[PDB]
Amino acid sequence: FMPDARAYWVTSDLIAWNVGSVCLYASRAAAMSLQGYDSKVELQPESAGLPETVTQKFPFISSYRAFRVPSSVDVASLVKCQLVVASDVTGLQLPGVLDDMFAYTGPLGAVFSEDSVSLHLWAPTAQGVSVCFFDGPAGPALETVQLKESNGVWSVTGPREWENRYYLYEVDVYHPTKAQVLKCLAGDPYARSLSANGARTWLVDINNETLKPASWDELADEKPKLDSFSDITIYELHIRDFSAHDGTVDSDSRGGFRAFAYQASAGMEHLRKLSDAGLTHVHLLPSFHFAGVDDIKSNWKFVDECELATFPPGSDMQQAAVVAIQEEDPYNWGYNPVLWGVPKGSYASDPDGPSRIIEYRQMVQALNRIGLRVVMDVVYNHLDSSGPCGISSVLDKIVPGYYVRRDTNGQIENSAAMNNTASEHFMVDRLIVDDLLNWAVNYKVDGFRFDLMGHIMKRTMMRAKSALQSLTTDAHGVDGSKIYLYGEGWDFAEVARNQRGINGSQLNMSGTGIGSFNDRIRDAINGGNPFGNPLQQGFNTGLFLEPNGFYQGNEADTRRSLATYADQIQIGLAGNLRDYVLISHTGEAKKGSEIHTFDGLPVGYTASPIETINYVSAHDNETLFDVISVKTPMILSVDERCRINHLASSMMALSQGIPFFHAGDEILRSKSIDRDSYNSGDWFNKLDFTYETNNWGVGLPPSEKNEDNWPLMKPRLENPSFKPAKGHILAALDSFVDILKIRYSSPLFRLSTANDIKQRVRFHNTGPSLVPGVIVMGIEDARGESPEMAQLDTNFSYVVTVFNVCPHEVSMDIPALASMGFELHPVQVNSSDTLVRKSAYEAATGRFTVPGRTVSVFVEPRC
Ligand SMILES: OC[C@H]1O[C@@H]2O[C@H]3[C@H](O)[C@@H](O)[C@@H](O[C@H]4[C@H](O)[C@@H](O)[C@@H](O[C@H]5[C@H](O)[C@@H](O)[C@@H](O[C@H]6[C@H](O)[C@@H](O)[C@@H](O[C@H]7[C@H](O)[C@@H](O)[C@@H](O[C@H]8[C@H](O)[C@@H](O)[C@@H](O[C@H]1[C@H](O)[C@H]2O)O[C@@H]8CO)O[C@@H]7CO)O[C@@H]6CO)O[C@@H]5CO)O[C@@H]4CO)O[C@@H]3CO
Ligand SMILES: [Ca+2]
Ligand SMILES: [Ca+2]
Repeated sequence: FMPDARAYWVTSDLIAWNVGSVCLYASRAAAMSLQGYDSKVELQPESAGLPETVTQKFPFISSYRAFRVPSSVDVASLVKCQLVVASDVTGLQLPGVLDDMFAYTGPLGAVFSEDSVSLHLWAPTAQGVSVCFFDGPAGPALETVQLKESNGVWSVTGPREWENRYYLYEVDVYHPTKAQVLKCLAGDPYARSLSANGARTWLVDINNETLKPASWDELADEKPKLDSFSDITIYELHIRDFSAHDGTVDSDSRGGFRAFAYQASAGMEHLRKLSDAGLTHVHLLPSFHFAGVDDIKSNWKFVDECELATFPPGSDMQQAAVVAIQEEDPYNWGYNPVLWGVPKGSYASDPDGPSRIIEYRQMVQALNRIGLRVVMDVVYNHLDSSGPCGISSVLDKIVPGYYVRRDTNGQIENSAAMNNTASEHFMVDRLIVDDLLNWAVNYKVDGFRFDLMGHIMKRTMMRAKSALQSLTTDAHGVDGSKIYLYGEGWDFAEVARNQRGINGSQLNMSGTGIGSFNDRIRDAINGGNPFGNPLQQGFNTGLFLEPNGFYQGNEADTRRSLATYADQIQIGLAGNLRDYVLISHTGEAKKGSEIHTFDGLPVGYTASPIETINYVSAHDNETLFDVISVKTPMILSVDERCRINHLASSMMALSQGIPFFHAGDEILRSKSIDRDSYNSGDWFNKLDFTYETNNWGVGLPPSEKNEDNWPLMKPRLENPSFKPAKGHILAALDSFVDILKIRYSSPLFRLSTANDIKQRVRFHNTGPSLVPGVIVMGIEDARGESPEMAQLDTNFSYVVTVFNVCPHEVSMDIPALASMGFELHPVQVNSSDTLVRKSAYEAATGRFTVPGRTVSVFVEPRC
């Protein structure tokens, strides 16, 4: 942990300290104790105070007294020393002055020219920097070359023959955690390729023809069309999960980038089916250089799946076997960033050499070719490691205390998980934007999901947006206008309430065109919340309608809560707009922002449907099938729960805004009720594209994150009636595909603006006498002569969707929709589901009849 540092050096000439004569002490050898200083200077207290530039950047110290540093002081020399200020003694946090004096916008990393190669490293506090060249990926150091410094930037220019060498920086710098000037070996923060485990940086030209698959430069011409961000659907997928169990893929490609180049596999046939039905984007879990998995496959440990398959469904033996090797197996979600700009070595066929670059590109190209754009899960909010030691620490090894956020005592913030980054610092902001550009241009990535976006400054998000949009096919080989951004706008810990500045929270990102996950519709549909009691029911898990026995109040309470969830869901169905007006369950008209969650938050908060990512499931927390298996009454058949799964995914698939699906939603995927399977190996994360199993009942999930819920898991996992058969899995997939086809059969499901939604979208089952467990959504198009709106749909003039979660058939009379030519959607008329085909419309009364646990879409044809 970093020492006590309650003072801030914010500008070349200002130090901030919240004390009630102050002196500055410096030691280039780090030889101070409490003595041992080489230099000292008195700081004259500032009358005016801290400049606006400082307080805007570091709001949390706006009350700190200001102390002026004499202009005769050699600040550039001092920031390379061990420093303390005395009143009481404490260290100083330097990011402010480092930015003020050494903000750098020139090239970083390697730059290639015809006859030379240059290296640039930002290390403003270092006393010395050299580059070490190695004999390949595993050989010894062959040569050391000193770099020269200019305003905090170290560089050297060498011959073009430096190309394809391996290197590391040797950085001599004071490390507060060790209270010593240490000589550290570090990779290039601007690395474009690495040896196994990033032990060395590969000095490769990312633009070289030999690193490009055939037709790579023309990929823009092959990319799937995207008319509007409102046409986006997203499928969230882990790279290893995808092919780890796919026997149709060669053993040598399974689990990595190459598996996507196998178009004839069950996995890729699965994705093509979804893609052909309308799915537009595949969101891949972290695929950059992260820690937690050895790049060297021959170091991997595996369990015997044939053996674990013989253990009882609710036994603790499976998780014991996995946990025993989980630190050295091939598996991890990958949320442990080391270097952002390089593909993960473990996902390549060979961690050394060009394969990781070539195969990543082959992956994007393959996905593009089957109609899918690629989204990267980016994790700019924190680092796997900090400190001077370890192969997993890079940034904080080179410029200690700068890239990571720290508290007012100088301790590193860990709220994100560990080693939070400080995007509010100039060079952190730059690195993030440079990285995004790297993936967009060098890998033609189509979009980005931002992990913990609330931990990132909004100005970083907005500049990245403008930088990405500026990319053109003629200048950069990619159309930046089609690149889509979204993230987790969660507001918590040290960044909450704009404490470190305007951050990327849900509320702050309203009106930015950048999406954020809608946790309101998620919890309203499933019930409860990721941290509450697992048995808390929701709109689609039996609240009021089908009590699961867990006491949740009298029926009056549960019915009221159900109606409340219904309101929240409907606001979400209309793009979760802050200004959309809904007739609430009380009969009162309310804007989306005036309808509140149980904890006082505005339900609707966006300025556009494209700012809303509607979801009911994701990689974190329980899968859709598992959450439903836990919250619904145990008496239900798996056949009924299968229909419940489909209702949930259909609520997303037919909502205004951007639907988000967790890989497996469509096939009843289970993790044996694992709520946090980040380290649960292939066993608990199994994706089965033979459709013979869904991975339910493969033992209690790892105790680390699940033990407290084991008692409720065991009875369900052991019950044969909870497990679906192939027939169920295939049925869910067929119905999922049909609902996707319906979304893309009419533009009406995908309105692009708030004005269009306010004008065309109406909910028909509202008020105090609303029918519980039913949502009716109508969407109008231009009809008759002199229409008050444009005509968007050539085939239909009106669409009505009925979500019926009641266990029984319902008849909804909508007089406003009488005397119209509604028919069940042609997709459902020809459905393999015999239930939905019993849906009906009655023109005389405008009565819609919809079977239990069914979503029926009715259309009014134009012809
Ligand atoms: O940062 C990673 C985190 O991101 C997401 O979480 C966000 C979530 O999606 C948002 O919706 C929102 O959460 C708000 C929530 O919906 C509100 O209801 C309320 O929550 C309060 C609870 O209702 C209340 O019960 C109490 O909860 C306590 C629990 O009862 C108690 O069990 C314990 O919880 C522990 C969890 O059981 C355990 O799983 C573990 O949680 C980790 C998760 O496993 C992991 O996935 C990740 O969390 C994600 C989350 O999945 C995303 O959806 O990290 C978690 C780290 O802990 O540990 C828990 C330890 O607490 O404790 C909790 C309370 O401490 O309190 C809460 C808070 O009032 O308000 C929420 C507002 O925060 O935002 C979150 C992120 O803020
Ligand atoms: Ca497609
Ligand atoms: Ca692991």
